[PDB]
Amino acid sequence: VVGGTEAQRNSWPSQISLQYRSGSSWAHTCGGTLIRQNWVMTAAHCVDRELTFRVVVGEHNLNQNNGTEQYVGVQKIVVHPYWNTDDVAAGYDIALLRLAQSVTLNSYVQLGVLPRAGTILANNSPCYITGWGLTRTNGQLAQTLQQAYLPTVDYAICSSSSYWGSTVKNSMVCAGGDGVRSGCQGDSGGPLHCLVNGQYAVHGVTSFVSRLGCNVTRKPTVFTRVSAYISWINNVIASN
Ligand SMILES: [Ca+2]
Repeated sequence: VVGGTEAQRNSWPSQISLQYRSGSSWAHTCGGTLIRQNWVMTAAHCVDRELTFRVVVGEHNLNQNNGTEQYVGVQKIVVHPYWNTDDVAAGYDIALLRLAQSVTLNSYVQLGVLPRAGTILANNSPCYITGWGLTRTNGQLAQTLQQAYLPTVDYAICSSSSYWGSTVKNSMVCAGGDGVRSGCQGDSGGPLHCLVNGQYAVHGVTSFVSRLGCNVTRKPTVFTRVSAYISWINNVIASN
């Protein structure tokens, strides 16, 4: 997250850290959202490689021990059937991970609330992006969870030539674009929390930013619109 601030230890309890085994150590690679005691929602392109993944909940400082973390393995990975590694602009960047064991809920670990299917936010709706991603284009990961105010930019505006144009589909959500704040590599798969009727709900899964940079004016961070996949998500958690 570029241009953000450190978040409160208990501000975003549904945020998780997806890490892969690097030799004999673990390295953070993406964010995600706990939607069930044993199910995590994240980005498909985050789990395209055949690596060994683990999920960390109750996490705040990636480098230190907060005394609130729970480490659990990933038993099964369910990528959306239409995902295409070579075409992130085609959409469908979403995946579900069944954890090896159910986690215990508390002040630091809670489930994220998903919006009703088909829900579309009005232009300039108040949302926040959170993550341990890069704090600068070509910089380094953050040590502590960061957050940044990132209002939405409706489809009509985001798909106009002055912004992302045709690269953006109606199955996506755009937020930010002020050239100062934005998501960055490492925030992918993480949530976009938006205030709706006095409650924060996860409306997006961080998907991509500009090849030319993370914080680029008129090039808002692009997210997978969660409300477009509610039926899919429910069918997976019920079957698998
Ligand atoms: Ca820690």
